Amino acid sequence: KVKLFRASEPILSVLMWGVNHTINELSNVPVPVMLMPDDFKAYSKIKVDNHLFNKENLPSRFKFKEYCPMVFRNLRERFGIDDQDYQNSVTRSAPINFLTTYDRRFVIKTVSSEDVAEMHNILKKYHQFIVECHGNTLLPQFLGMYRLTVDGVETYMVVTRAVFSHRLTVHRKYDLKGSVAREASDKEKAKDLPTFKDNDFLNEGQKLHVGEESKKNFLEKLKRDVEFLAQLKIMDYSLLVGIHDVDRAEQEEMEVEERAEDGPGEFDPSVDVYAMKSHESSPKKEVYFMAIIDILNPEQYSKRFNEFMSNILT
Amino acid sequence: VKLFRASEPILSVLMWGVNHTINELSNVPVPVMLMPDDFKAYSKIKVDNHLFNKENLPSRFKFKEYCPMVFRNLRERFGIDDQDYQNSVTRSAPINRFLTTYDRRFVIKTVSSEDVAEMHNILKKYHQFIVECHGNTLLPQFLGMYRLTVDGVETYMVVTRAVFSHRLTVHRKYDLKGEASDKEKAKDLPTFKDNDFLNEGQKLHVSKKNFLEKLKRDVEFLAQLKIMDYSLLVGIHDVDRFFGPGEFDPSVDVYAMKSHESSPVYFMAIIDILTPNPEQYSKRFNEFMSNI
Ligand SMILES: Nc1ncnc2c1ncn2[C@@H]1O[C@H](COP(=O)(O)O)[C@@H](O)[C@H]1O
Ligand SMILES: Nc1ncnc2c1ncn2[C@@H]1O[C@H](COP(=O)(O)O)[C@@H](O)[C@H]1O
Ligand SMILES: Nc1ncnc2c1ncn2[C@@H]1O[C@H](COP(=O)(O)O)[C@@H](O)[C@H]1O
Repeated sequence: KVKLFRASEPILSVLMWGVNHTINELSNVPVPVMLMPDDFKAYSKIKVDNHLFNKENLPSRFKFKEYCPMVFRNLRERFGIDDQDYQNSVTRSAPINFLTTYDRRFVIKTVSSEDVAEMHNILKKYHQFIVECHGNTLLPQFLGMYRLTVDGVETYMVVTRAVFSHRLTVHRKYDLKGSVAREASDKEKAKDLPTFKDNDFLNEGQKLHVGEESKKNFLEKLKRDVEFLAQLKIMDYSLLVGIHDVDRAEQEEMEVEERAEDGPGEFDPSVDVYAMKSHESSPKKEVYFMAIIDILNPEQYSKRFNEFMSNILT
Repeated sequence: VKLFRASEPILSVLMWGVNHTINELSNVPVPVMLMPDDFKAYSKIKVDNHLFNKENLPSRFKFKEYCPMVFRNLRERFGIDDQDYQNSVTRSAPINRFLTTYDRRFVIKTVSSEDVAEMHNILKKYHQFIVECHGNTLLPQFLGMYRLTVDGVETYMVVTRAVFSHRLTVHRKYDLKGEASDKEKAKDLPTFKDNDFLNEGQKLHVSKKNFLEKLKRDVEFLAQLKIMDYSLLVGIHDVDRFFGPGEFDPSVDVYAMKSHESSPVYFMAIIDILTPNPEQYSKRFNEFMSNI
């Protein structure tokens, strides 16, 4: 029951402390019929000074600001994330790393003041857009926005649902825009899990085999989402593409158990929300994770971007 | 769901405060011993809530808890569970500056800046003493001490275990020191004094052997601390005027004593000891008390 907020860096402990603290407060705050325009200009601020006390893991002094907390609670509900689960993923053990919760469910990115600014501008429209699509979207699902202060330095963070599966392993990833001229630098290509780009993707004849029912529901999301990004005049985002090779993982698992001594391709679509199985007619048995990232030629992109993503599938 | 709904925002800040600090403490490992820094420690939290959660709480306020490790240890030495303490302050607004939790278990006195300084002054020796008497004493049992800042105004408070039962009711008080005013002598709860008590030649029939042995070591300890002006709060519950009458849980009503057989319930403890002849006040109080 006892949380120590132990982390490799103080910032992280403060993060764990803040999510823990703010989620508990929300738990005493009745759940509103609807949201109100002020909820979109609201915030919580807490400043801690702990003298000669409770300093094993937390600094004596820090600040924690949560943006628009009523809105993000409701956003969580819409995306079917229970506050307690969220709270636990962040607090049970330090996030890892751009961070991930220890259980790989939530991404936590550090962002700009301008990003936080941009979140506010698009927030009323984004909330409404999440409602009229019932949370069915390739877009980032935003769960919280925070400003931490440690040693008088301010850090902004945005929490999202993870694109990749919290269990299944990604063996190959791309970041796609659709033009110009994009590839992975010999630097990247020589990393463990290179972020490949379009020309890399096109250049390798890469195709994803998902089957018609899935392809249609995916393309119908992509269409609505990217029109929304066009309306909001947003630009330069990407389609994160993760590929899981089922047989490869099973072998990797087997090699993992043998070493220790000295089911495959399955995922819960309620948790691994961006994941699609490969069509039974696929070369390899694969699992794909696809979503739009980095939303923080306007109507052009919409078309440029959309036509491309549409050609990845079969 | 805890709303911290209360008449005064200061009562809401208090409920929020006790709730927050008790939760925080539940993530703090209980140490093998208190350290000298624990007697110089505090928690401070400043809250600034724009357009949020303002139904019962102010939007801006401060809450400071003095020496939280020491007072949590004091709670344990007084056999009070943290979560019960939290529940008592927090489920419903403290009641009736002098307060009790809605369930009558704990008293909440506003005090002065100098009181808080006096408490810091005596705390180590007060702790050492509670350790030594194994919690058995008529002194006030200090459970927490706090400073609230609301509308830019600081308020200090000291939480104690109640003298009077939180169940059984009282029909007569006494404030013995070794008399009552007119406008007072009309109150529903008449706070009599030594003279009123002698006047009616009353003497609680009792135990008195141990009770007095206790009261003695207590007042000798107040003496060595050069403290004075404290009284003995005495309560009287009429039996005659589910649960039976005269029935109480000694582990909760810790000061309560049922009347002897040969006589025609008494609650008794020492109160108000943050006041500052000391050795002197001691015997006037002890010698006088040893009479009733
Ligand atoms: N309610 C708001 N509406 C629009 N922009 C905001 C709001 N709150 C903060 N920002 C912007 O977000 C960035 C960080 O804000 P601050 O929380 O004051 O550090 C700055 O660019 C602010 O102007
Ligand atoms: N929501 C997400 N889930 C998983 N990986 C991400 C997510 N967002 C970004 N990334 C990856 O993390 C890094 C951050 O992107 P960038 O904005 O280019 O620094 C890149 O390597 C991305 O491939
Ligand atoms: N069932 C299998 N499927 C694919 N590759 C395998 C399999 N078993 C062994 N290998 C590969 O054979 C090499 C030796 O494997 P091991 O038998 O674990 O020494 C490794 O490269 C394994 O990945």
